[PDB]
Amino acid sequence: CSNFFANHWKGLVVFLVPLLCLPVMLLNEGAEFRCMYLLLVMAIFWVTEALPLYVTSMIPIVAFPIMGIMSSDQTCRLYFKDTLVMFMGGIMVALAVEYCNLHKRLALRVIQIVGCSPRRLHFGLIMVTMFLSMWISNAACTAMMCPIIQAVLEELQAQGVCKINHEPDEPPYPTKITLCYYLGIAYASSLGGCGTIIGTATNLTFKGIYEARFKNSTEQMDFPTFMFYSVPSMLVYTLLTFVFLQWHFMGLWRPKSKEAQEVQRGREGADVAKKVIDQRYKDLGPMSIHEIQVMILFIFMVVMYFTRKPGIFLGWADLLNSKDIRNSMPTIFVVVMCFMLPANYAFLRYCTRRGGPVPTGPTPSLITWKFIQTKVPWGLVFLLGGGFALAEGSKQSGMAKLIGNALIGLKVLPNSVLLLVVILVAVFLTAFSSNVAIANIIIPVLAEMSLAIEIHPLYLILPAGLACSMAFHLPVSTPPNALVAGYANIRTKDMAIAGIGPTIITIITLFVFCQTWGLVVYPNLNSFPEWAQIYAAAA
Amino acid sequence: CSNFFANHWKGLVVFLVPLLCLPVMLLNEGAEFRCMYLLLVMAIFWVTEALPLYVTSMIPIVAFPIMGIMSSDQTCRLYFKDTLVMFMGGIMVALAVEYCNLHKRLALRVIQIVGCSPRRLHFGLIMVTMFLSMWISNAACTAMMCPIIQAVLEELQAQGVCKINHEPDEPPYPTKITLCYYLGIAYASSLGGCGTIIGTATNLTFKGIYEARFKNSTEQMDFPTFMFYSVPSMLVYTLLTFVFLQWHFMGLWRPKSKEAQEVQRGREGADVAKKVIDQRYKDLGPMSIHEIQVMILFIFMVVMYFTRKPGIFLGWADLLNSKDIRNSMPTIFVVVMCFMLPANYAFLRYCTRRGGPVPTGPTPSLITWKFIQTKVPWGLVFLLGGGFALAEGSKQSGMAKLIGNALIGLKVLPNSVLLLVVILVAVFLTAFSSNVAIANIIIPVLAEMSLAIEIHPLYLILPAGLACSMAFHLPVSTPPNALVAGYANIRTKDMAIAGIGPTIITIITLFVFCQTWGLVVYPNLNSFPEWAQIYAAAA
Ligand SMILES: CCCCCCCCCCCCCCCCCCCC(=O)O[C@H](COC(=O)CCCCCCCCCCCCCC)COP(=O)(O)OCCN
Ligand SMILES: CCCCCCCCCCCCCCCCCCCC(=O)O[C@H](COC(=O)CCCCCCCCCCCCCC)COP(=O)(O)OCCN
Ligand SMILES: O=S(=O)(O)c1cc(N=C=S)ccc1/C=C/c1ccc(N=C=S)cc1S(=O)(=O)O
Ligand SMILES: O=S(=O)(O)c1cc(N=C=S)ccc1/C=C/c1ccc(N=C=S)cc1S(=O)(=O)O
Repeated sequence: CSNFFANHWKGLVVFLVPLLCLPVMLLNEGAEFRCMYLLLVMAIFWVTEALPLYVTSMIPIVAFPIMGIMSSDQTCRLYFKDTLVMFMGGIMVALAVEYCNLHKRLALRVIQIVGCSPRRLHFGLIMVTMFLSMWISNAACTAMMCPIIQAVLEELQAQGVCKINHEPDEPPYPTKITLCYYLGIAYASSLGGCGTIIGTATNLTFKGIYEARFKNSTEQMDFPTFMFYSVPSMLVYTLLTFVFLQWHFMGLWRPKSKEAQEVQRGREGADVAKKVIDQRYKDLGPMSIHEIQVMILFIFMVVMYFTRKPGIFLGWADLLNSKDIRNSMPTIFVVVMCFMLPANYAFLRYCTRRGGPVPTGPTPSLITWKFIQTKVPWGLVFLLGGGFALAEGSKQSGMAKLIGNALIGLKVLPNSVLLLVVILVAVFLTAFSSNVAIANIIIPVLAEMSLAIEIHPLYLILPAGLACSMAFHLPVSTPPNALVAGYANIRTKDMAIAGIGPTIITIITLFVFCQTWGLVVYPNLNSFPEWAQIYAAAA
Repeated sequence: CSNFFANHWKGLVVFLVPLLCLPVMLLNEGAEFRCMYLLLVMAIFWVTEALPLYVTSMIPIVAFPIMGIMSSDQTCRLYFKDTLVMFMGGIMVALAVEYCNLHKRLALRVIQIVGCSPRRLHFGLIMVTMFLSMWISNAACTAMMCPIIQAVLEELQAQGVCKINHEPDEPPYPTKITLCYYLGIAYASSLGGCGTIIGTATNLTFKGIYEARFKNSTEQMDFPTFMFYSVPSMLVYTLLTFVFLQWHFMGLWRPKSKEAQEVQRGREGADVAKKVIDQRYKDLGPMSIHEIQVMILFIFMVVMYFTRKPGIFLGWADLLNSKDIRNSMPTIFVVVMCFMLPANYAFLRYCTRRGGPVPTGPTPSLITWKFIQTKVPWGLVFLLGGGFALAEGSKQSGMAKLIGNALIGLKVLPNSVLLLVVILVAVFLTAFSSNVAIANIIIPVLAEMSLAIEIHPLYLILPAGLACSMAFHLPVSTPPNALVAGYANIRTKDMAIAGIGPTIITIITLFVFCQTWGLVVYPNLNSFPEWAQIYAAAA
């Protein structure tokens, strides 16, 4: 009976896939193919959610020492790197913000400014998120923006506009509005990261690779030039992504279905919403010292993030250069300071003697550990560590060299087809792995290939370098996806279906604006310059 | 203003202590003094519990990179080492045991065997824990035995004998009987570790140091001789520790409230308790496939623990020698296998068609991630990683060499006084640091100093090597204490007060049995052998 398959397919996958993928290991002798087998099995498990994602991420610890790739002590330390500490600290600080009810104040202020229309609110949030992510790391922006979205959704539910969760082990399912807002936040962060060389680590990585490999080159990837080259495309496909998201979930062009909610909100928003929102804001009262301290700490953390080695002026990392200090220091500093500081300052009435009442007990701090344990999604440690460890193991085993030597066979294709195929390959590879690792794998091969067939290296390097960052399908592809999926339970199926669109939008936009607008910034992109001839003759 | 001190002393300590400890860095020059300042501040925070322990353990991440001792990336990677993964996996497997109600079955079986008297049950549990900890790592035994103690306490409460917790945001306070049981488990593991070379890593460490430093030695610390030397003392002070614990938490020799509570137990539970217990056991059905599978996995895990490179026979770690498997493999393997396997095995009715309704749904696994997230104390990650990070920082900064040089000046004292002072110093230094670390910092100095004066090296090395493992005062001293404090909410003051007994008992017992019984096992211990003279002359 097919009912058997309908009920117990997950166990069938778990039991059958390794045996079916065994020939990959058995037919080939090198150590590379064992790592390839492991990667294939994990990918198949990730796509179908046969096992919980966190459990699947634990496999490398068992697998690598047996395969002979890395020692057990070396594997376990690849998890819990510096960047992972930064992510977890960001989550903790966001929880601290949520604890003092600051997010409700910000959400009410925003709704009061914009006008209480779900469409306009969505547009404003997307634009603000993109602009912020243009300057800071993506995960920080996503973790910052999650509670604000939560508060806005709660307000809309309170007005009776929409329901956050589907009506009834398994956590509650999210409604289409929730998916729209959260996926919008994540995609906006990922898209806005590409605007500036400070936006994400991938830009710095491939810029450094290009500068090191090619010197004595006329073209420069200077800070203003890169922004001049990248911003217009960013704007165009950000707007197109917003429109697609509105069409998919809110029925923008179709008044047959789902239009009822937005029109119903629009009709009553003119008077009732305006009369109610301001009163609710008044009911909060003046901002208290608790929130002032939390806000000051958050602003300090962001400023410290921005001013560490910005590249356009001296940074505080240049001072204190005895040992390499990275971004985890300010975050943990803030987390500790949250516990150290008090929340009232009402006890000074003893020394001042001006005040009558006394606390009659210890003054609570800014946050409590019981709150942090209950809310933090501790499973993310294994997922992100699995990504890092898998990348490092792929480096050491020798599979990255295998892929690089595999790609060299694309010299036959004409130029435009070659560019399109390169973009597609970059997207497909980055779907399953860290962006930085994919860039390291791909760029040098492209440089050598370009020198082989007499093409200006930038013409191929820049589109691929940008394309490495376009990942929208799976929670493992990029940290913002994982954070959003953890915060509000989002299943993989819905997110892949939703992401099927921005992939096409970004590919087409990147192709067209490259081939057309890149000439304006770099006039000699089509021609093959002299210094390239010198390098080719040398090689 | 006395009430002000009574209420707000914690924050007063937090504010004042760093300023008062600043002269340590200010007056002295080297980096080791900065490391010493950090260690002193963290110790004072640990003792008074001004901050949560988990928060205090985070300070090294901020402190070390600023002081220039270590880079930021290395410090974070020192956390979450291999051994920490082993501990966390052990906790997860214990939770898996708790999920399927196996612990109740084991507890009822034990109560049937022993006889349902709190005193006799406590004695039996202590002896069993000691015997197991002879052969396995201590943390494994503690994580093994926590749920069993929980189940036994629940049964006794259901009989109306005692109450686990005091009558009510903070977690509940445990009563005296709970403290007695849990502290007994932890102390029993620590004490029983010293019996055998395999028992703990400290024994292996100092045995290896002695063998490497002094070849050509007549006396041998092989497997049987060490056991012959160590077992009798271990039995004596285990028994004395049990007697002290009974005296302190129950009225063993005092007419008190606790004395009445225990003494009344025998009257009502002469035979009614036996009848009720047998009825309750018969109420439970026969073992299901769930419990059988969990038990098989647990036994497999323990066997893999034992058979990895023992001295007496060949181990599986010697095979697969390409990389160090290093014992994390079995634990994570078991954890993953728990999620992979099913629970009912009733779906085979499709193929066999023997009879019975089809499940009409997915079959649940052995455990669920929601259960794991709720129960595991996740702060233990930071609390245990702090020890490794702090130890490595101490090695690199240069503190350890400073302490070793400071220890030389003791050579002026006579022999027995020297032995006593050595034992005291070893205990004091192991209460704020990892046991293995203190051994590496103290043993070579003792070897050289014993060569300098005319003393047999074993006479000093062996008692100190045993003494390094006696830590009973703080949750940070040794992993069993941390696990017990996490599982049942135990404040530091109670543990610190209770730890006075075992410290004195062990110190006196080692002193006396060394000086008396050691000569029987190793004759000519007092005299200076020939090879010692050769080694001393060649210096
Ligand atoms: C020494 C190493 C190997 C140890 C192996 C131990 C286990 C041995 C076999 C135990 C019995 C398995 C019986 C399988 C019968 C065929 C499949 C029947 C249908 C089926 O898959 O039903 C699911 C059970 O599957 C399952 O139970 C699938 C998992 C089976 C065990 C895991 C095997 C992994 C092998 C990995 C290594 C391969 C070789 C590498 C060199 C329940 O389906 P459901 O949807 O109702 O429930 C999903 C879970 N909740
Ligand atoms: C960050 C944004 C700040 C914005 C401005 C906010 C206002 C000023 C904030 C700083 C104020 C510092 C001085 C506060 C008054 C201290 C009065 C005596 C101590 C006292 O009241 O003790 C507790 C408060 O402690 C405390 O309040 C001490 C908290 C820790 C202070 C810093 C400690 C480290 C200083 C040295 C660092 C560098 C060392 C050298 C490298 C009482 O409260 P409680 O004990 O009942 O409850 C504590 C929570 N549970
Ligand atoms: O990829 S590596 O772990 O080798 C790495 C080496 C670096 N060497 C230097 S300097 C600097 C960064 C770095 C990794 C960073 C990321 C790796 C994967 C990410 N997403 C996924 S999956 C996101 C980041 S991010 O924090 O940079 O955005
Ligand atoms: O302490 S060290 O990080 O130097 C260390 C070096 C090793 N080099 C090698 S091979 C092997 C193990 C090892 C650490 C072991 C422990 C360190 C601290 C502990 N408690 C505290 S605080 C308990 C243990 S345990 O593993 O004995 O349980």
